Amino acid sequence: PLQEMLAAPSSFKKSHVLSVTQFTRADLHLLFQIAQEMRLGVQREGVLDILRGKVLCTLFYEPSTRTSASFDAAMQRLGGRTIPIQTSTGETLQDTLRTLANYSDAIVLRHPDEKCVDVAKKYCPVPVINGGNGSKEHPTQAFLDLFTIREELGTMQGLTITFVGDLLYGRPVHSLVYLLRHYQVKVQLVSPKALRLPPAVRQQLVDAGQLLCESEALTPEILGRTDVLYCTRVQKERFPSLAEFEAVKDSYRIDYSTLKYAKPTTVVMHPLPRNEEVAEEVDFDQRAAYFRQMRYGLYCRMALLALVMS
Amino acid sequence: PLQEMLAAPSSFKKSHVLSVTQFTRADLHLLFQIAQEMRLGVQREGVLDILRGKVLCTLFYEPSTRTSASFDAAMQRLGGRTIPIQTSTGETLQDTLRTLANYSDAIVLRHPDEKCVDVAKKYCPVPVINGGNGSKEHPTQAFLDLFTIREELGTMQGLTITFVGDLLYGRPVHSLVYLLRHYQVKVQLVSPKALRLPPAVRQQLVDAGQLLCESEALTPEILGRTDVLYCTRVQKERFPSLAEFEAVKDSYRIDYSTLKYAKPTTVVMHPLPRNEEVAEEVDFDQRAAYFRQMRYGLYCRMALLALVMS
Amino acid sequence: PLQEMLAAPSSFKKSHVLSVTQFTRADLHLLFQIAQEMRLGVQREGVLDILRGKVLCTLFYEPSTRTSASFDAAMQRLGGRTIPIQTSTGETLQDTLRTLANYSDAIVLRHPDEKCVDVAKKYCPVPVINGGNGSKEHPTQAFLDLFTIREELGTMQGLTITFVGDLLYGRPVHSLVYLLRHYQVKVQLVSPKALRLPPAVRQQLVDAGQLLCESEALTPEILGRTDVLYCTRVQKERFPSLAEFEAVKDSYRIDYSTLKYAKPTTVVMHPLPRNEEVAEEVDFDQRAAYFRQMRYGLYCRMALLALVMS
Repeated sequence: PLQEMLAAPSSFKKSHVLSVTQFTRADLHLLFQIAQEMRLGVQREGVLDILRGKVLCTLFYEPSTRTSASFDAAMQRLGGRTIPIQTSTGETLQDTLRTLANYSDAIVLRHPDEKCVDVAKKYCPVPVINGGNGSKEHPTQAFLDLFTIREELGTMQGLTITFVGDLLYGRPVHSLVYLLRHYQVKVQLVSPKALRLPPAVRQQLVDAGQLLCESEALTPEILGRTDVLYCTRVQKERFPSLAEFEAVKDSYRIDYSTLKYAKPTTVVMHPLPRNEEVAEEVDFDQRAAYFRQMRYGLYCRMALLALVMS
Repeated sequence: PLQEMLAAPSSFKKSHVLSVTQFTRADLHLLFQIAQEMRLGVQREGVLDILRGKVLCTLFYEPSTRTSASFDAAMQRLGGRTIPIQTSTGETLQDTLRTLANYSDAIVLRHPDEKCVDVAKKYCPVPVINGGNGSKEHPTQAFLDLFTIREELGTMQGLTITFVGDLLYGRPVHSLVYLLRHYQVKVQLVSPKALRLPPAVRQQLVDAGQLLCESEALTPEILGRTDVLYCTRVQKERFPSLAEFEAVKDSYRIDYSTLKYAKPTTVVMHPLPRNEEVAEEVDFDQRAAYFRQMRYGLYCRMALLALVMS
Repeated sequence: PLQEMLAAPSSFKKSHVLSVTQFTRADLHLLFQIAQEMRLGVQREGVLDILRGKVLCTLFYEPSTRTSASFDAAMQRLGGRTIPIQTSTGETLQDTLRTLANYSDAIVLRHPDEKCVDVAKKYCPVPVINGGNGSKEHPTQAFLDLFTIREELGTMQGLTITFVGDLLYGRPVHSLVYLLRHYQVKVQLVSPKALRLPPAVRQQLVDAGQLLCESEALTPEILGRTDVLYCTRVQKERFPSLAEFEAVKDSYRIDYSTLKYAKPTTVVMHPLPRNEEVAEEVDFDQRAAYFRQMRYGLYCRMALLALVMS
């Protein structure tokens, strides 16, 4: 049933996983199927059998424990072997990739240079998974985000999604807008005017018939119609004047006074790490899904690794 | 026989392991039984079968190779999988614990903040083993210490234990006094007056009918009645005047001129690392047990991991 | 057939691997046999069975991803378990070795002090593999180098080997000269006069009837008779005057204008890392063997680990 679904055909098999723009609605539907199966297999036996004999190497030039350990644990729970590497940007990336390709069957790469995906494509002779390229894309983060929504709420039809915070530099938002192109959702965008979406991402939303509201304020009416409250970090450097920055924090902080205006079923998401824009007092609330996000990311990356490495 | 003893009931199963004050004489007797079995299993097959399908994550905010690699090797020799994380104290500990709990079935945590155990108790949804909380407790170090004594000398009745060095800041001593509450031992305490035991730990000893001698000098008579010479590091910062500090080093240094006054059967212990308070010239001496300590700690942590994770 | 060849007798079994001067022509012939078998086993099943139940610990005091990950991947592909340690030169090496010997069945050690091999011999109770001792020796690098030549060109009789660059501080060259003592090869040595071989290594070559040419220039005639072009890094510190250093770079740089004077079958080798002394424009050329080197090193280290740990 799982050996079945992994028998199926996919763009993932033997492929680099560098951008969400490589994958179709069907690609992701199959992936999410396999991720449900992965969750069942693990719930019963802990470490499965899919990838005995396969070696994954993780190559992180900047540390991101959530992502690197997620891939480590996914590979090992597939029954594969992992080689975790920590380094910093003097040997070039293309030399390191070609070095490590001789040891492993695939590499997860996170690197401060967004052109790293291009280097990986030109030089690396094994599949590379893009674990973050200068903060431009992080495709499995987009995957696990979409999956989180599906899993927590059921069908995508009818949903209203509210992105809050820094939507200019918040690329996980942009990647997720792309993945939502296939769905009859409405979207609200709460941000200062200085940090609205890039005009082309906004244009992606109006083109799909999805842009509902744009607002600088996180209001009880916006909150009352939110099925999904996807928050982003808002860093002080994005503002010239500190006063502005704190005004915007206090406005956007998800705490109990903010959740009271929400729905009983509102899913609160966050790619993490967070500063104070989601209060700790909310972590135990059923609607707080940002730790369940990471267990969903476990099952999605098991599926992705199974598909890429057969 | 081992599947038998792991069938048995214990406070360890599914529990946080944060303090020695959580465990009874029976708890530790069972643990030591299982540790003897672990040593046999490993002596014959290297990597056992107990914890296939289980994932342990080690989370060390300060490096301690002896402890982190001991737990890595214990888990893997149980047939489980390990995810070793190195980080430093900006994401909070409770967020990191909840992140990693989605990947592993338990976490070993070492952290500079002694309140970390409380954080782990409030937030973490998988068992946490306390690998050292701001140097206040290190329970498996206490376990392997008691086990070391048992293993090297047989029965605890009749023993004289001599703690030497810095007994104020030497908490492994305090934890071990607690674990020795059950035993008819006598204890000698050699330290400067500035670094005697905390009055309550001393009071724990007189209450048990165990305090034999307190001395600022490491004397041939104290040495002649020592079954166990447990040394601690003496750091220069614990003294205002350098002269005092070196006087105390030279007095307490375990070398050949000091061992000659000891028994042929005196077990010399040290939690490690050491500076010069145990001379290298003594390392090959049969009585030098501070490297055998760590192989005993291997078997004890295999037992503890087997019990906690079933 | 592999269980056969590992049944055979070898100086490797249970031995420290510290110097090329420990091993005979037969030792290396057997090793290369087993490495061919390792390549076949892995090509069909990924992770083999040879060393289930064995634990290897890697202990690198300076990072060298190519070497540490090569040994990690070799052990794991033998079916053993690995414990990778990263540290820096306050606990002594002999204390760390004795600590870790209680957890693993062998240790790969790389350390800035060339005397580390002596420390390892005096104190460590498990086999130690020398992964680099203050840049004096790196024996498995020599092994994989010789194997690379054999594999790419067939029989050693008739070959001309040309070492280029910094032959004084290039010890992999010296180790490889030693390993070539058994073979009817000719050797050319291209280097500035300031960086010729040590007189005793040169004397090793004339004693074997092998020194063909010594030159400060990399000439079309030297290139035309090169079967193996083994390049070394040339670092700016080896020259007082920058002008000299760049003159020597430009002279020695392997690029297309330099390869045109070579043979169609010239194997270009490099221990790596490289600066600019092999141009990127050459990496895709069939003759560029410095990434295949590392896959050969994978199979050689699998063989060496299998032999040392039975």
